[PDB]
Amino acid sequence: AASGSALIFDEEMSRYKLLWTDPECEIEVPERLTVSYEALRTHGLAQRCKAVPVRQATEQEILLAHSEEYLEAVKQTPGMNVEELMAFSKKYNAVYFHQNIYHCAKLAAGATLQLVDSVMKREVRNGMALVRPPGHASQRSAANGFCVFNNVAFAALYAKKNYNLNRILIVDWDVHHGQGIQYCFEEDPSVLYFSWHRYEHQSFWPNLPESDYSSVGKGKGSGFNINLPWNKVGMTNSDYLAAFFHVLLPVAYEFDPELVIVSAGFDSAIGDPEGEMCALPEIFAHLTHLLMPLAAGKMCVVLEGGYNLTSLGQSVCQTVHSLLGDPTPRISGLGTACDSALESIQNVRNVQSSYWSSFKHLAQSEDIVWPEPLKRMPASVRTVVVPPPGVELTLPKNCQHSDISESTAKEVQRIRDKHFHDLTDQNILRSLGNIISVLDRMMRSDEVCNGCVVVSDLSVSVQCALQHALTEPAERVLVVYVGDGELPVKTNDGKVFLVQICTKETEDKCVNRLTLCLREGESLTAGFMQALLGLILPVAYEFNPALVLGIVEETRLMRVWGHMTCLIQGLARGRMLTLLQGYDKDLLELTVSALSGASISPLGPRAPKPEDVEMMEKQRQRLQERWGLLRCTVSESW
Ligand SMILES: CC(O)(O)NCCCCNCCCN
Ligand SMILES: [K+]
Ligand SMILES: [K+]
Ligand SMILES: [Zn+2]
Repeated sequence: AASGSALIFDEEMSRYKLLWTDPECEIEVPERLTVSYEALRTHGLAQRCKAVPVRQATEQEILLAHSEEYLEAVKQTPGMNVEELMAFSKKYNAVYFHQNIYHCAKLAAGATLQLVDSVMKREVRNGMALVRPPGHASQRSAANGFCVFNNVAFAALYAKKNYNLNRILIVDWDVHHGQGIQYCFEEDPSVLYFSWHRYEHQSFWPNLPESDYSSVGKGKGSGFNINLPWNKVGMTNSDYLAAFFHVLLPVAYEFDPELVIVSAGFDSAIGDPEGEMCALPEIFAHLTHLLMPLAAGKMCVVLEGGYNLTSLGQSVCQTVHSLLGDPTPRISGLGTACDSALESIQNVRNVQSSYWSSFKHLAQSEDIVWPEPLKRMPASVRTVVVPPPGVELTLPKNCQHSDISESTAKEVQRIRDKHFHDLTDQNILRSLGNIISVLDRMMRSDEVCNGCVVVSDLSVSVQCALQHALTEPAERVLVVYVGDGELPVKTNDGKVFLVQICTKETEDKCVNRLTLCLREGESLTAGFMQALLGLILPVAYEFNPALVLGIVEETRLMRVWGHMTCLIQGLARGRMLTLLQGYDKDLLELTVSALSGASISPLGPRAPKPEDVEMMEKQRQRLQERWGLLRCTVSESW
């Protein structure tokens, strides 16, 4: 029942800085916080968040992750002059100290714990902490890489201790490895750590052998540490999404965390002098959105690095936009990950295959400039619902019921007289008026985002929805069909891609459709999730539709439909129209809940049928030449 997003920030954390010459550290500046908060303010995002004050982490809280000797050493730095601060700093790798940095480090850590408490007490759904100094390179007894104390390691240890959590996912999308987090939880199966990072075969900072893909954790932590090293610079949106679809998300949804903490370094964005990657700030809107169906949306985003002030501001805004539920921007030009990334991805999937059900089939044979991001205003009415006539339902506050116009009514009659001569059922005709009215508000107004219409006649309804969308004009339409039979849907001209979930086995011929025949049984949920993350989402993202048309025929859906409806809203700026054939109160409630941006209830835990995995890998083989985002291995060369 939680709502809102926390934003935790205090300008005191900009009141320490580098006091001597050091080209290595001169990029970590106070303005990183100032620019990020002001960017949120400029775009109206800070004003929509719940401002939670910072506090100091206590001594006892710092000792959750750090040694008494290191804390006592850092505690003396407020009393040091500049000569003494420089000599203290030289004891460590890539870090400077300042009279006020100990104070600020305790605020950065306390801010993080405030964020954890706000989310874990259900006072907000999610939130972000904008802090300095960053934390993820901090070690038990050493400052490292601009980090004094390990803010995110605190947050996980604090959440285990005070909320008795058994499963916490940490996602570190900073462009540097967070070695301090890895070390902290190396033997701990209760904390799953994922990091991608510029590595370049160990020649990039921090130059550690243990930052490679072979470090899977130790002891009973084996399999709960996932390193994805980037061995070339210039990684793009496609490389980052390939990493999510084929490594992080399959593991995350199987792990089923009770809390997600993001080590959010935006030095992984285009323009950054440390990362030298090419991902656009818009990608962070999707990295955030793809994780929101985990842990019922309980996500704590904690600022780490990010050194190009421009992409820093833009990427922070894209993240908070998604935390607030604003429509995600369309990502164009996606395709195959590059060969270096595909090598990295296939190596981590292979070493992790001992530990995760999604990868188990692999174990045996049988001046930089870029365009400014567009505005992301939320829709006035997010979701319009059309239940059968005379069905009054209690709707969430951002949902509304359907009122057919005069122009719309004339359109239905023109359509009737041209394509459905022998049709007079005055409520089929009502549904067609409803479909056209909802689509018009979705496509020709920032007024409505998405919608759900309950229908009876599937063929007429589908044909009217699709044909009307194609002349809006919606350049491309993704159709997602749960049911058997043939739809009045042509996939011959490249403007429609059809995903069909059915029960009868079918040979696919064209590469503009994906047909998934999943065995009924206790394994159906895991197979569907496997298909959704590894097949459906890669193709949908590469296809980049302008509208998503969901269709469920009246003829096992309840557990996965909410996750699909949430994740598929990463496409088409969230513009999804769902046609439900027949009235099912629970399915309609679940659909409306997911469409409106409500928290998605967790899946919990049963590994997929090997016959389903074989079916899905045959689909990947059949489709990945056309849709390269499906690839999770390096291609065979002639
Ligand atoms: C938070 C973080 O992970 O981004 N810290 C990165 C520390 C970079 C160390 N500088 C290496 C030398 C480059 N000239
Ligand atoms: K990282
Ligand atoms: K671990
Ligand atoms: Zn970094």
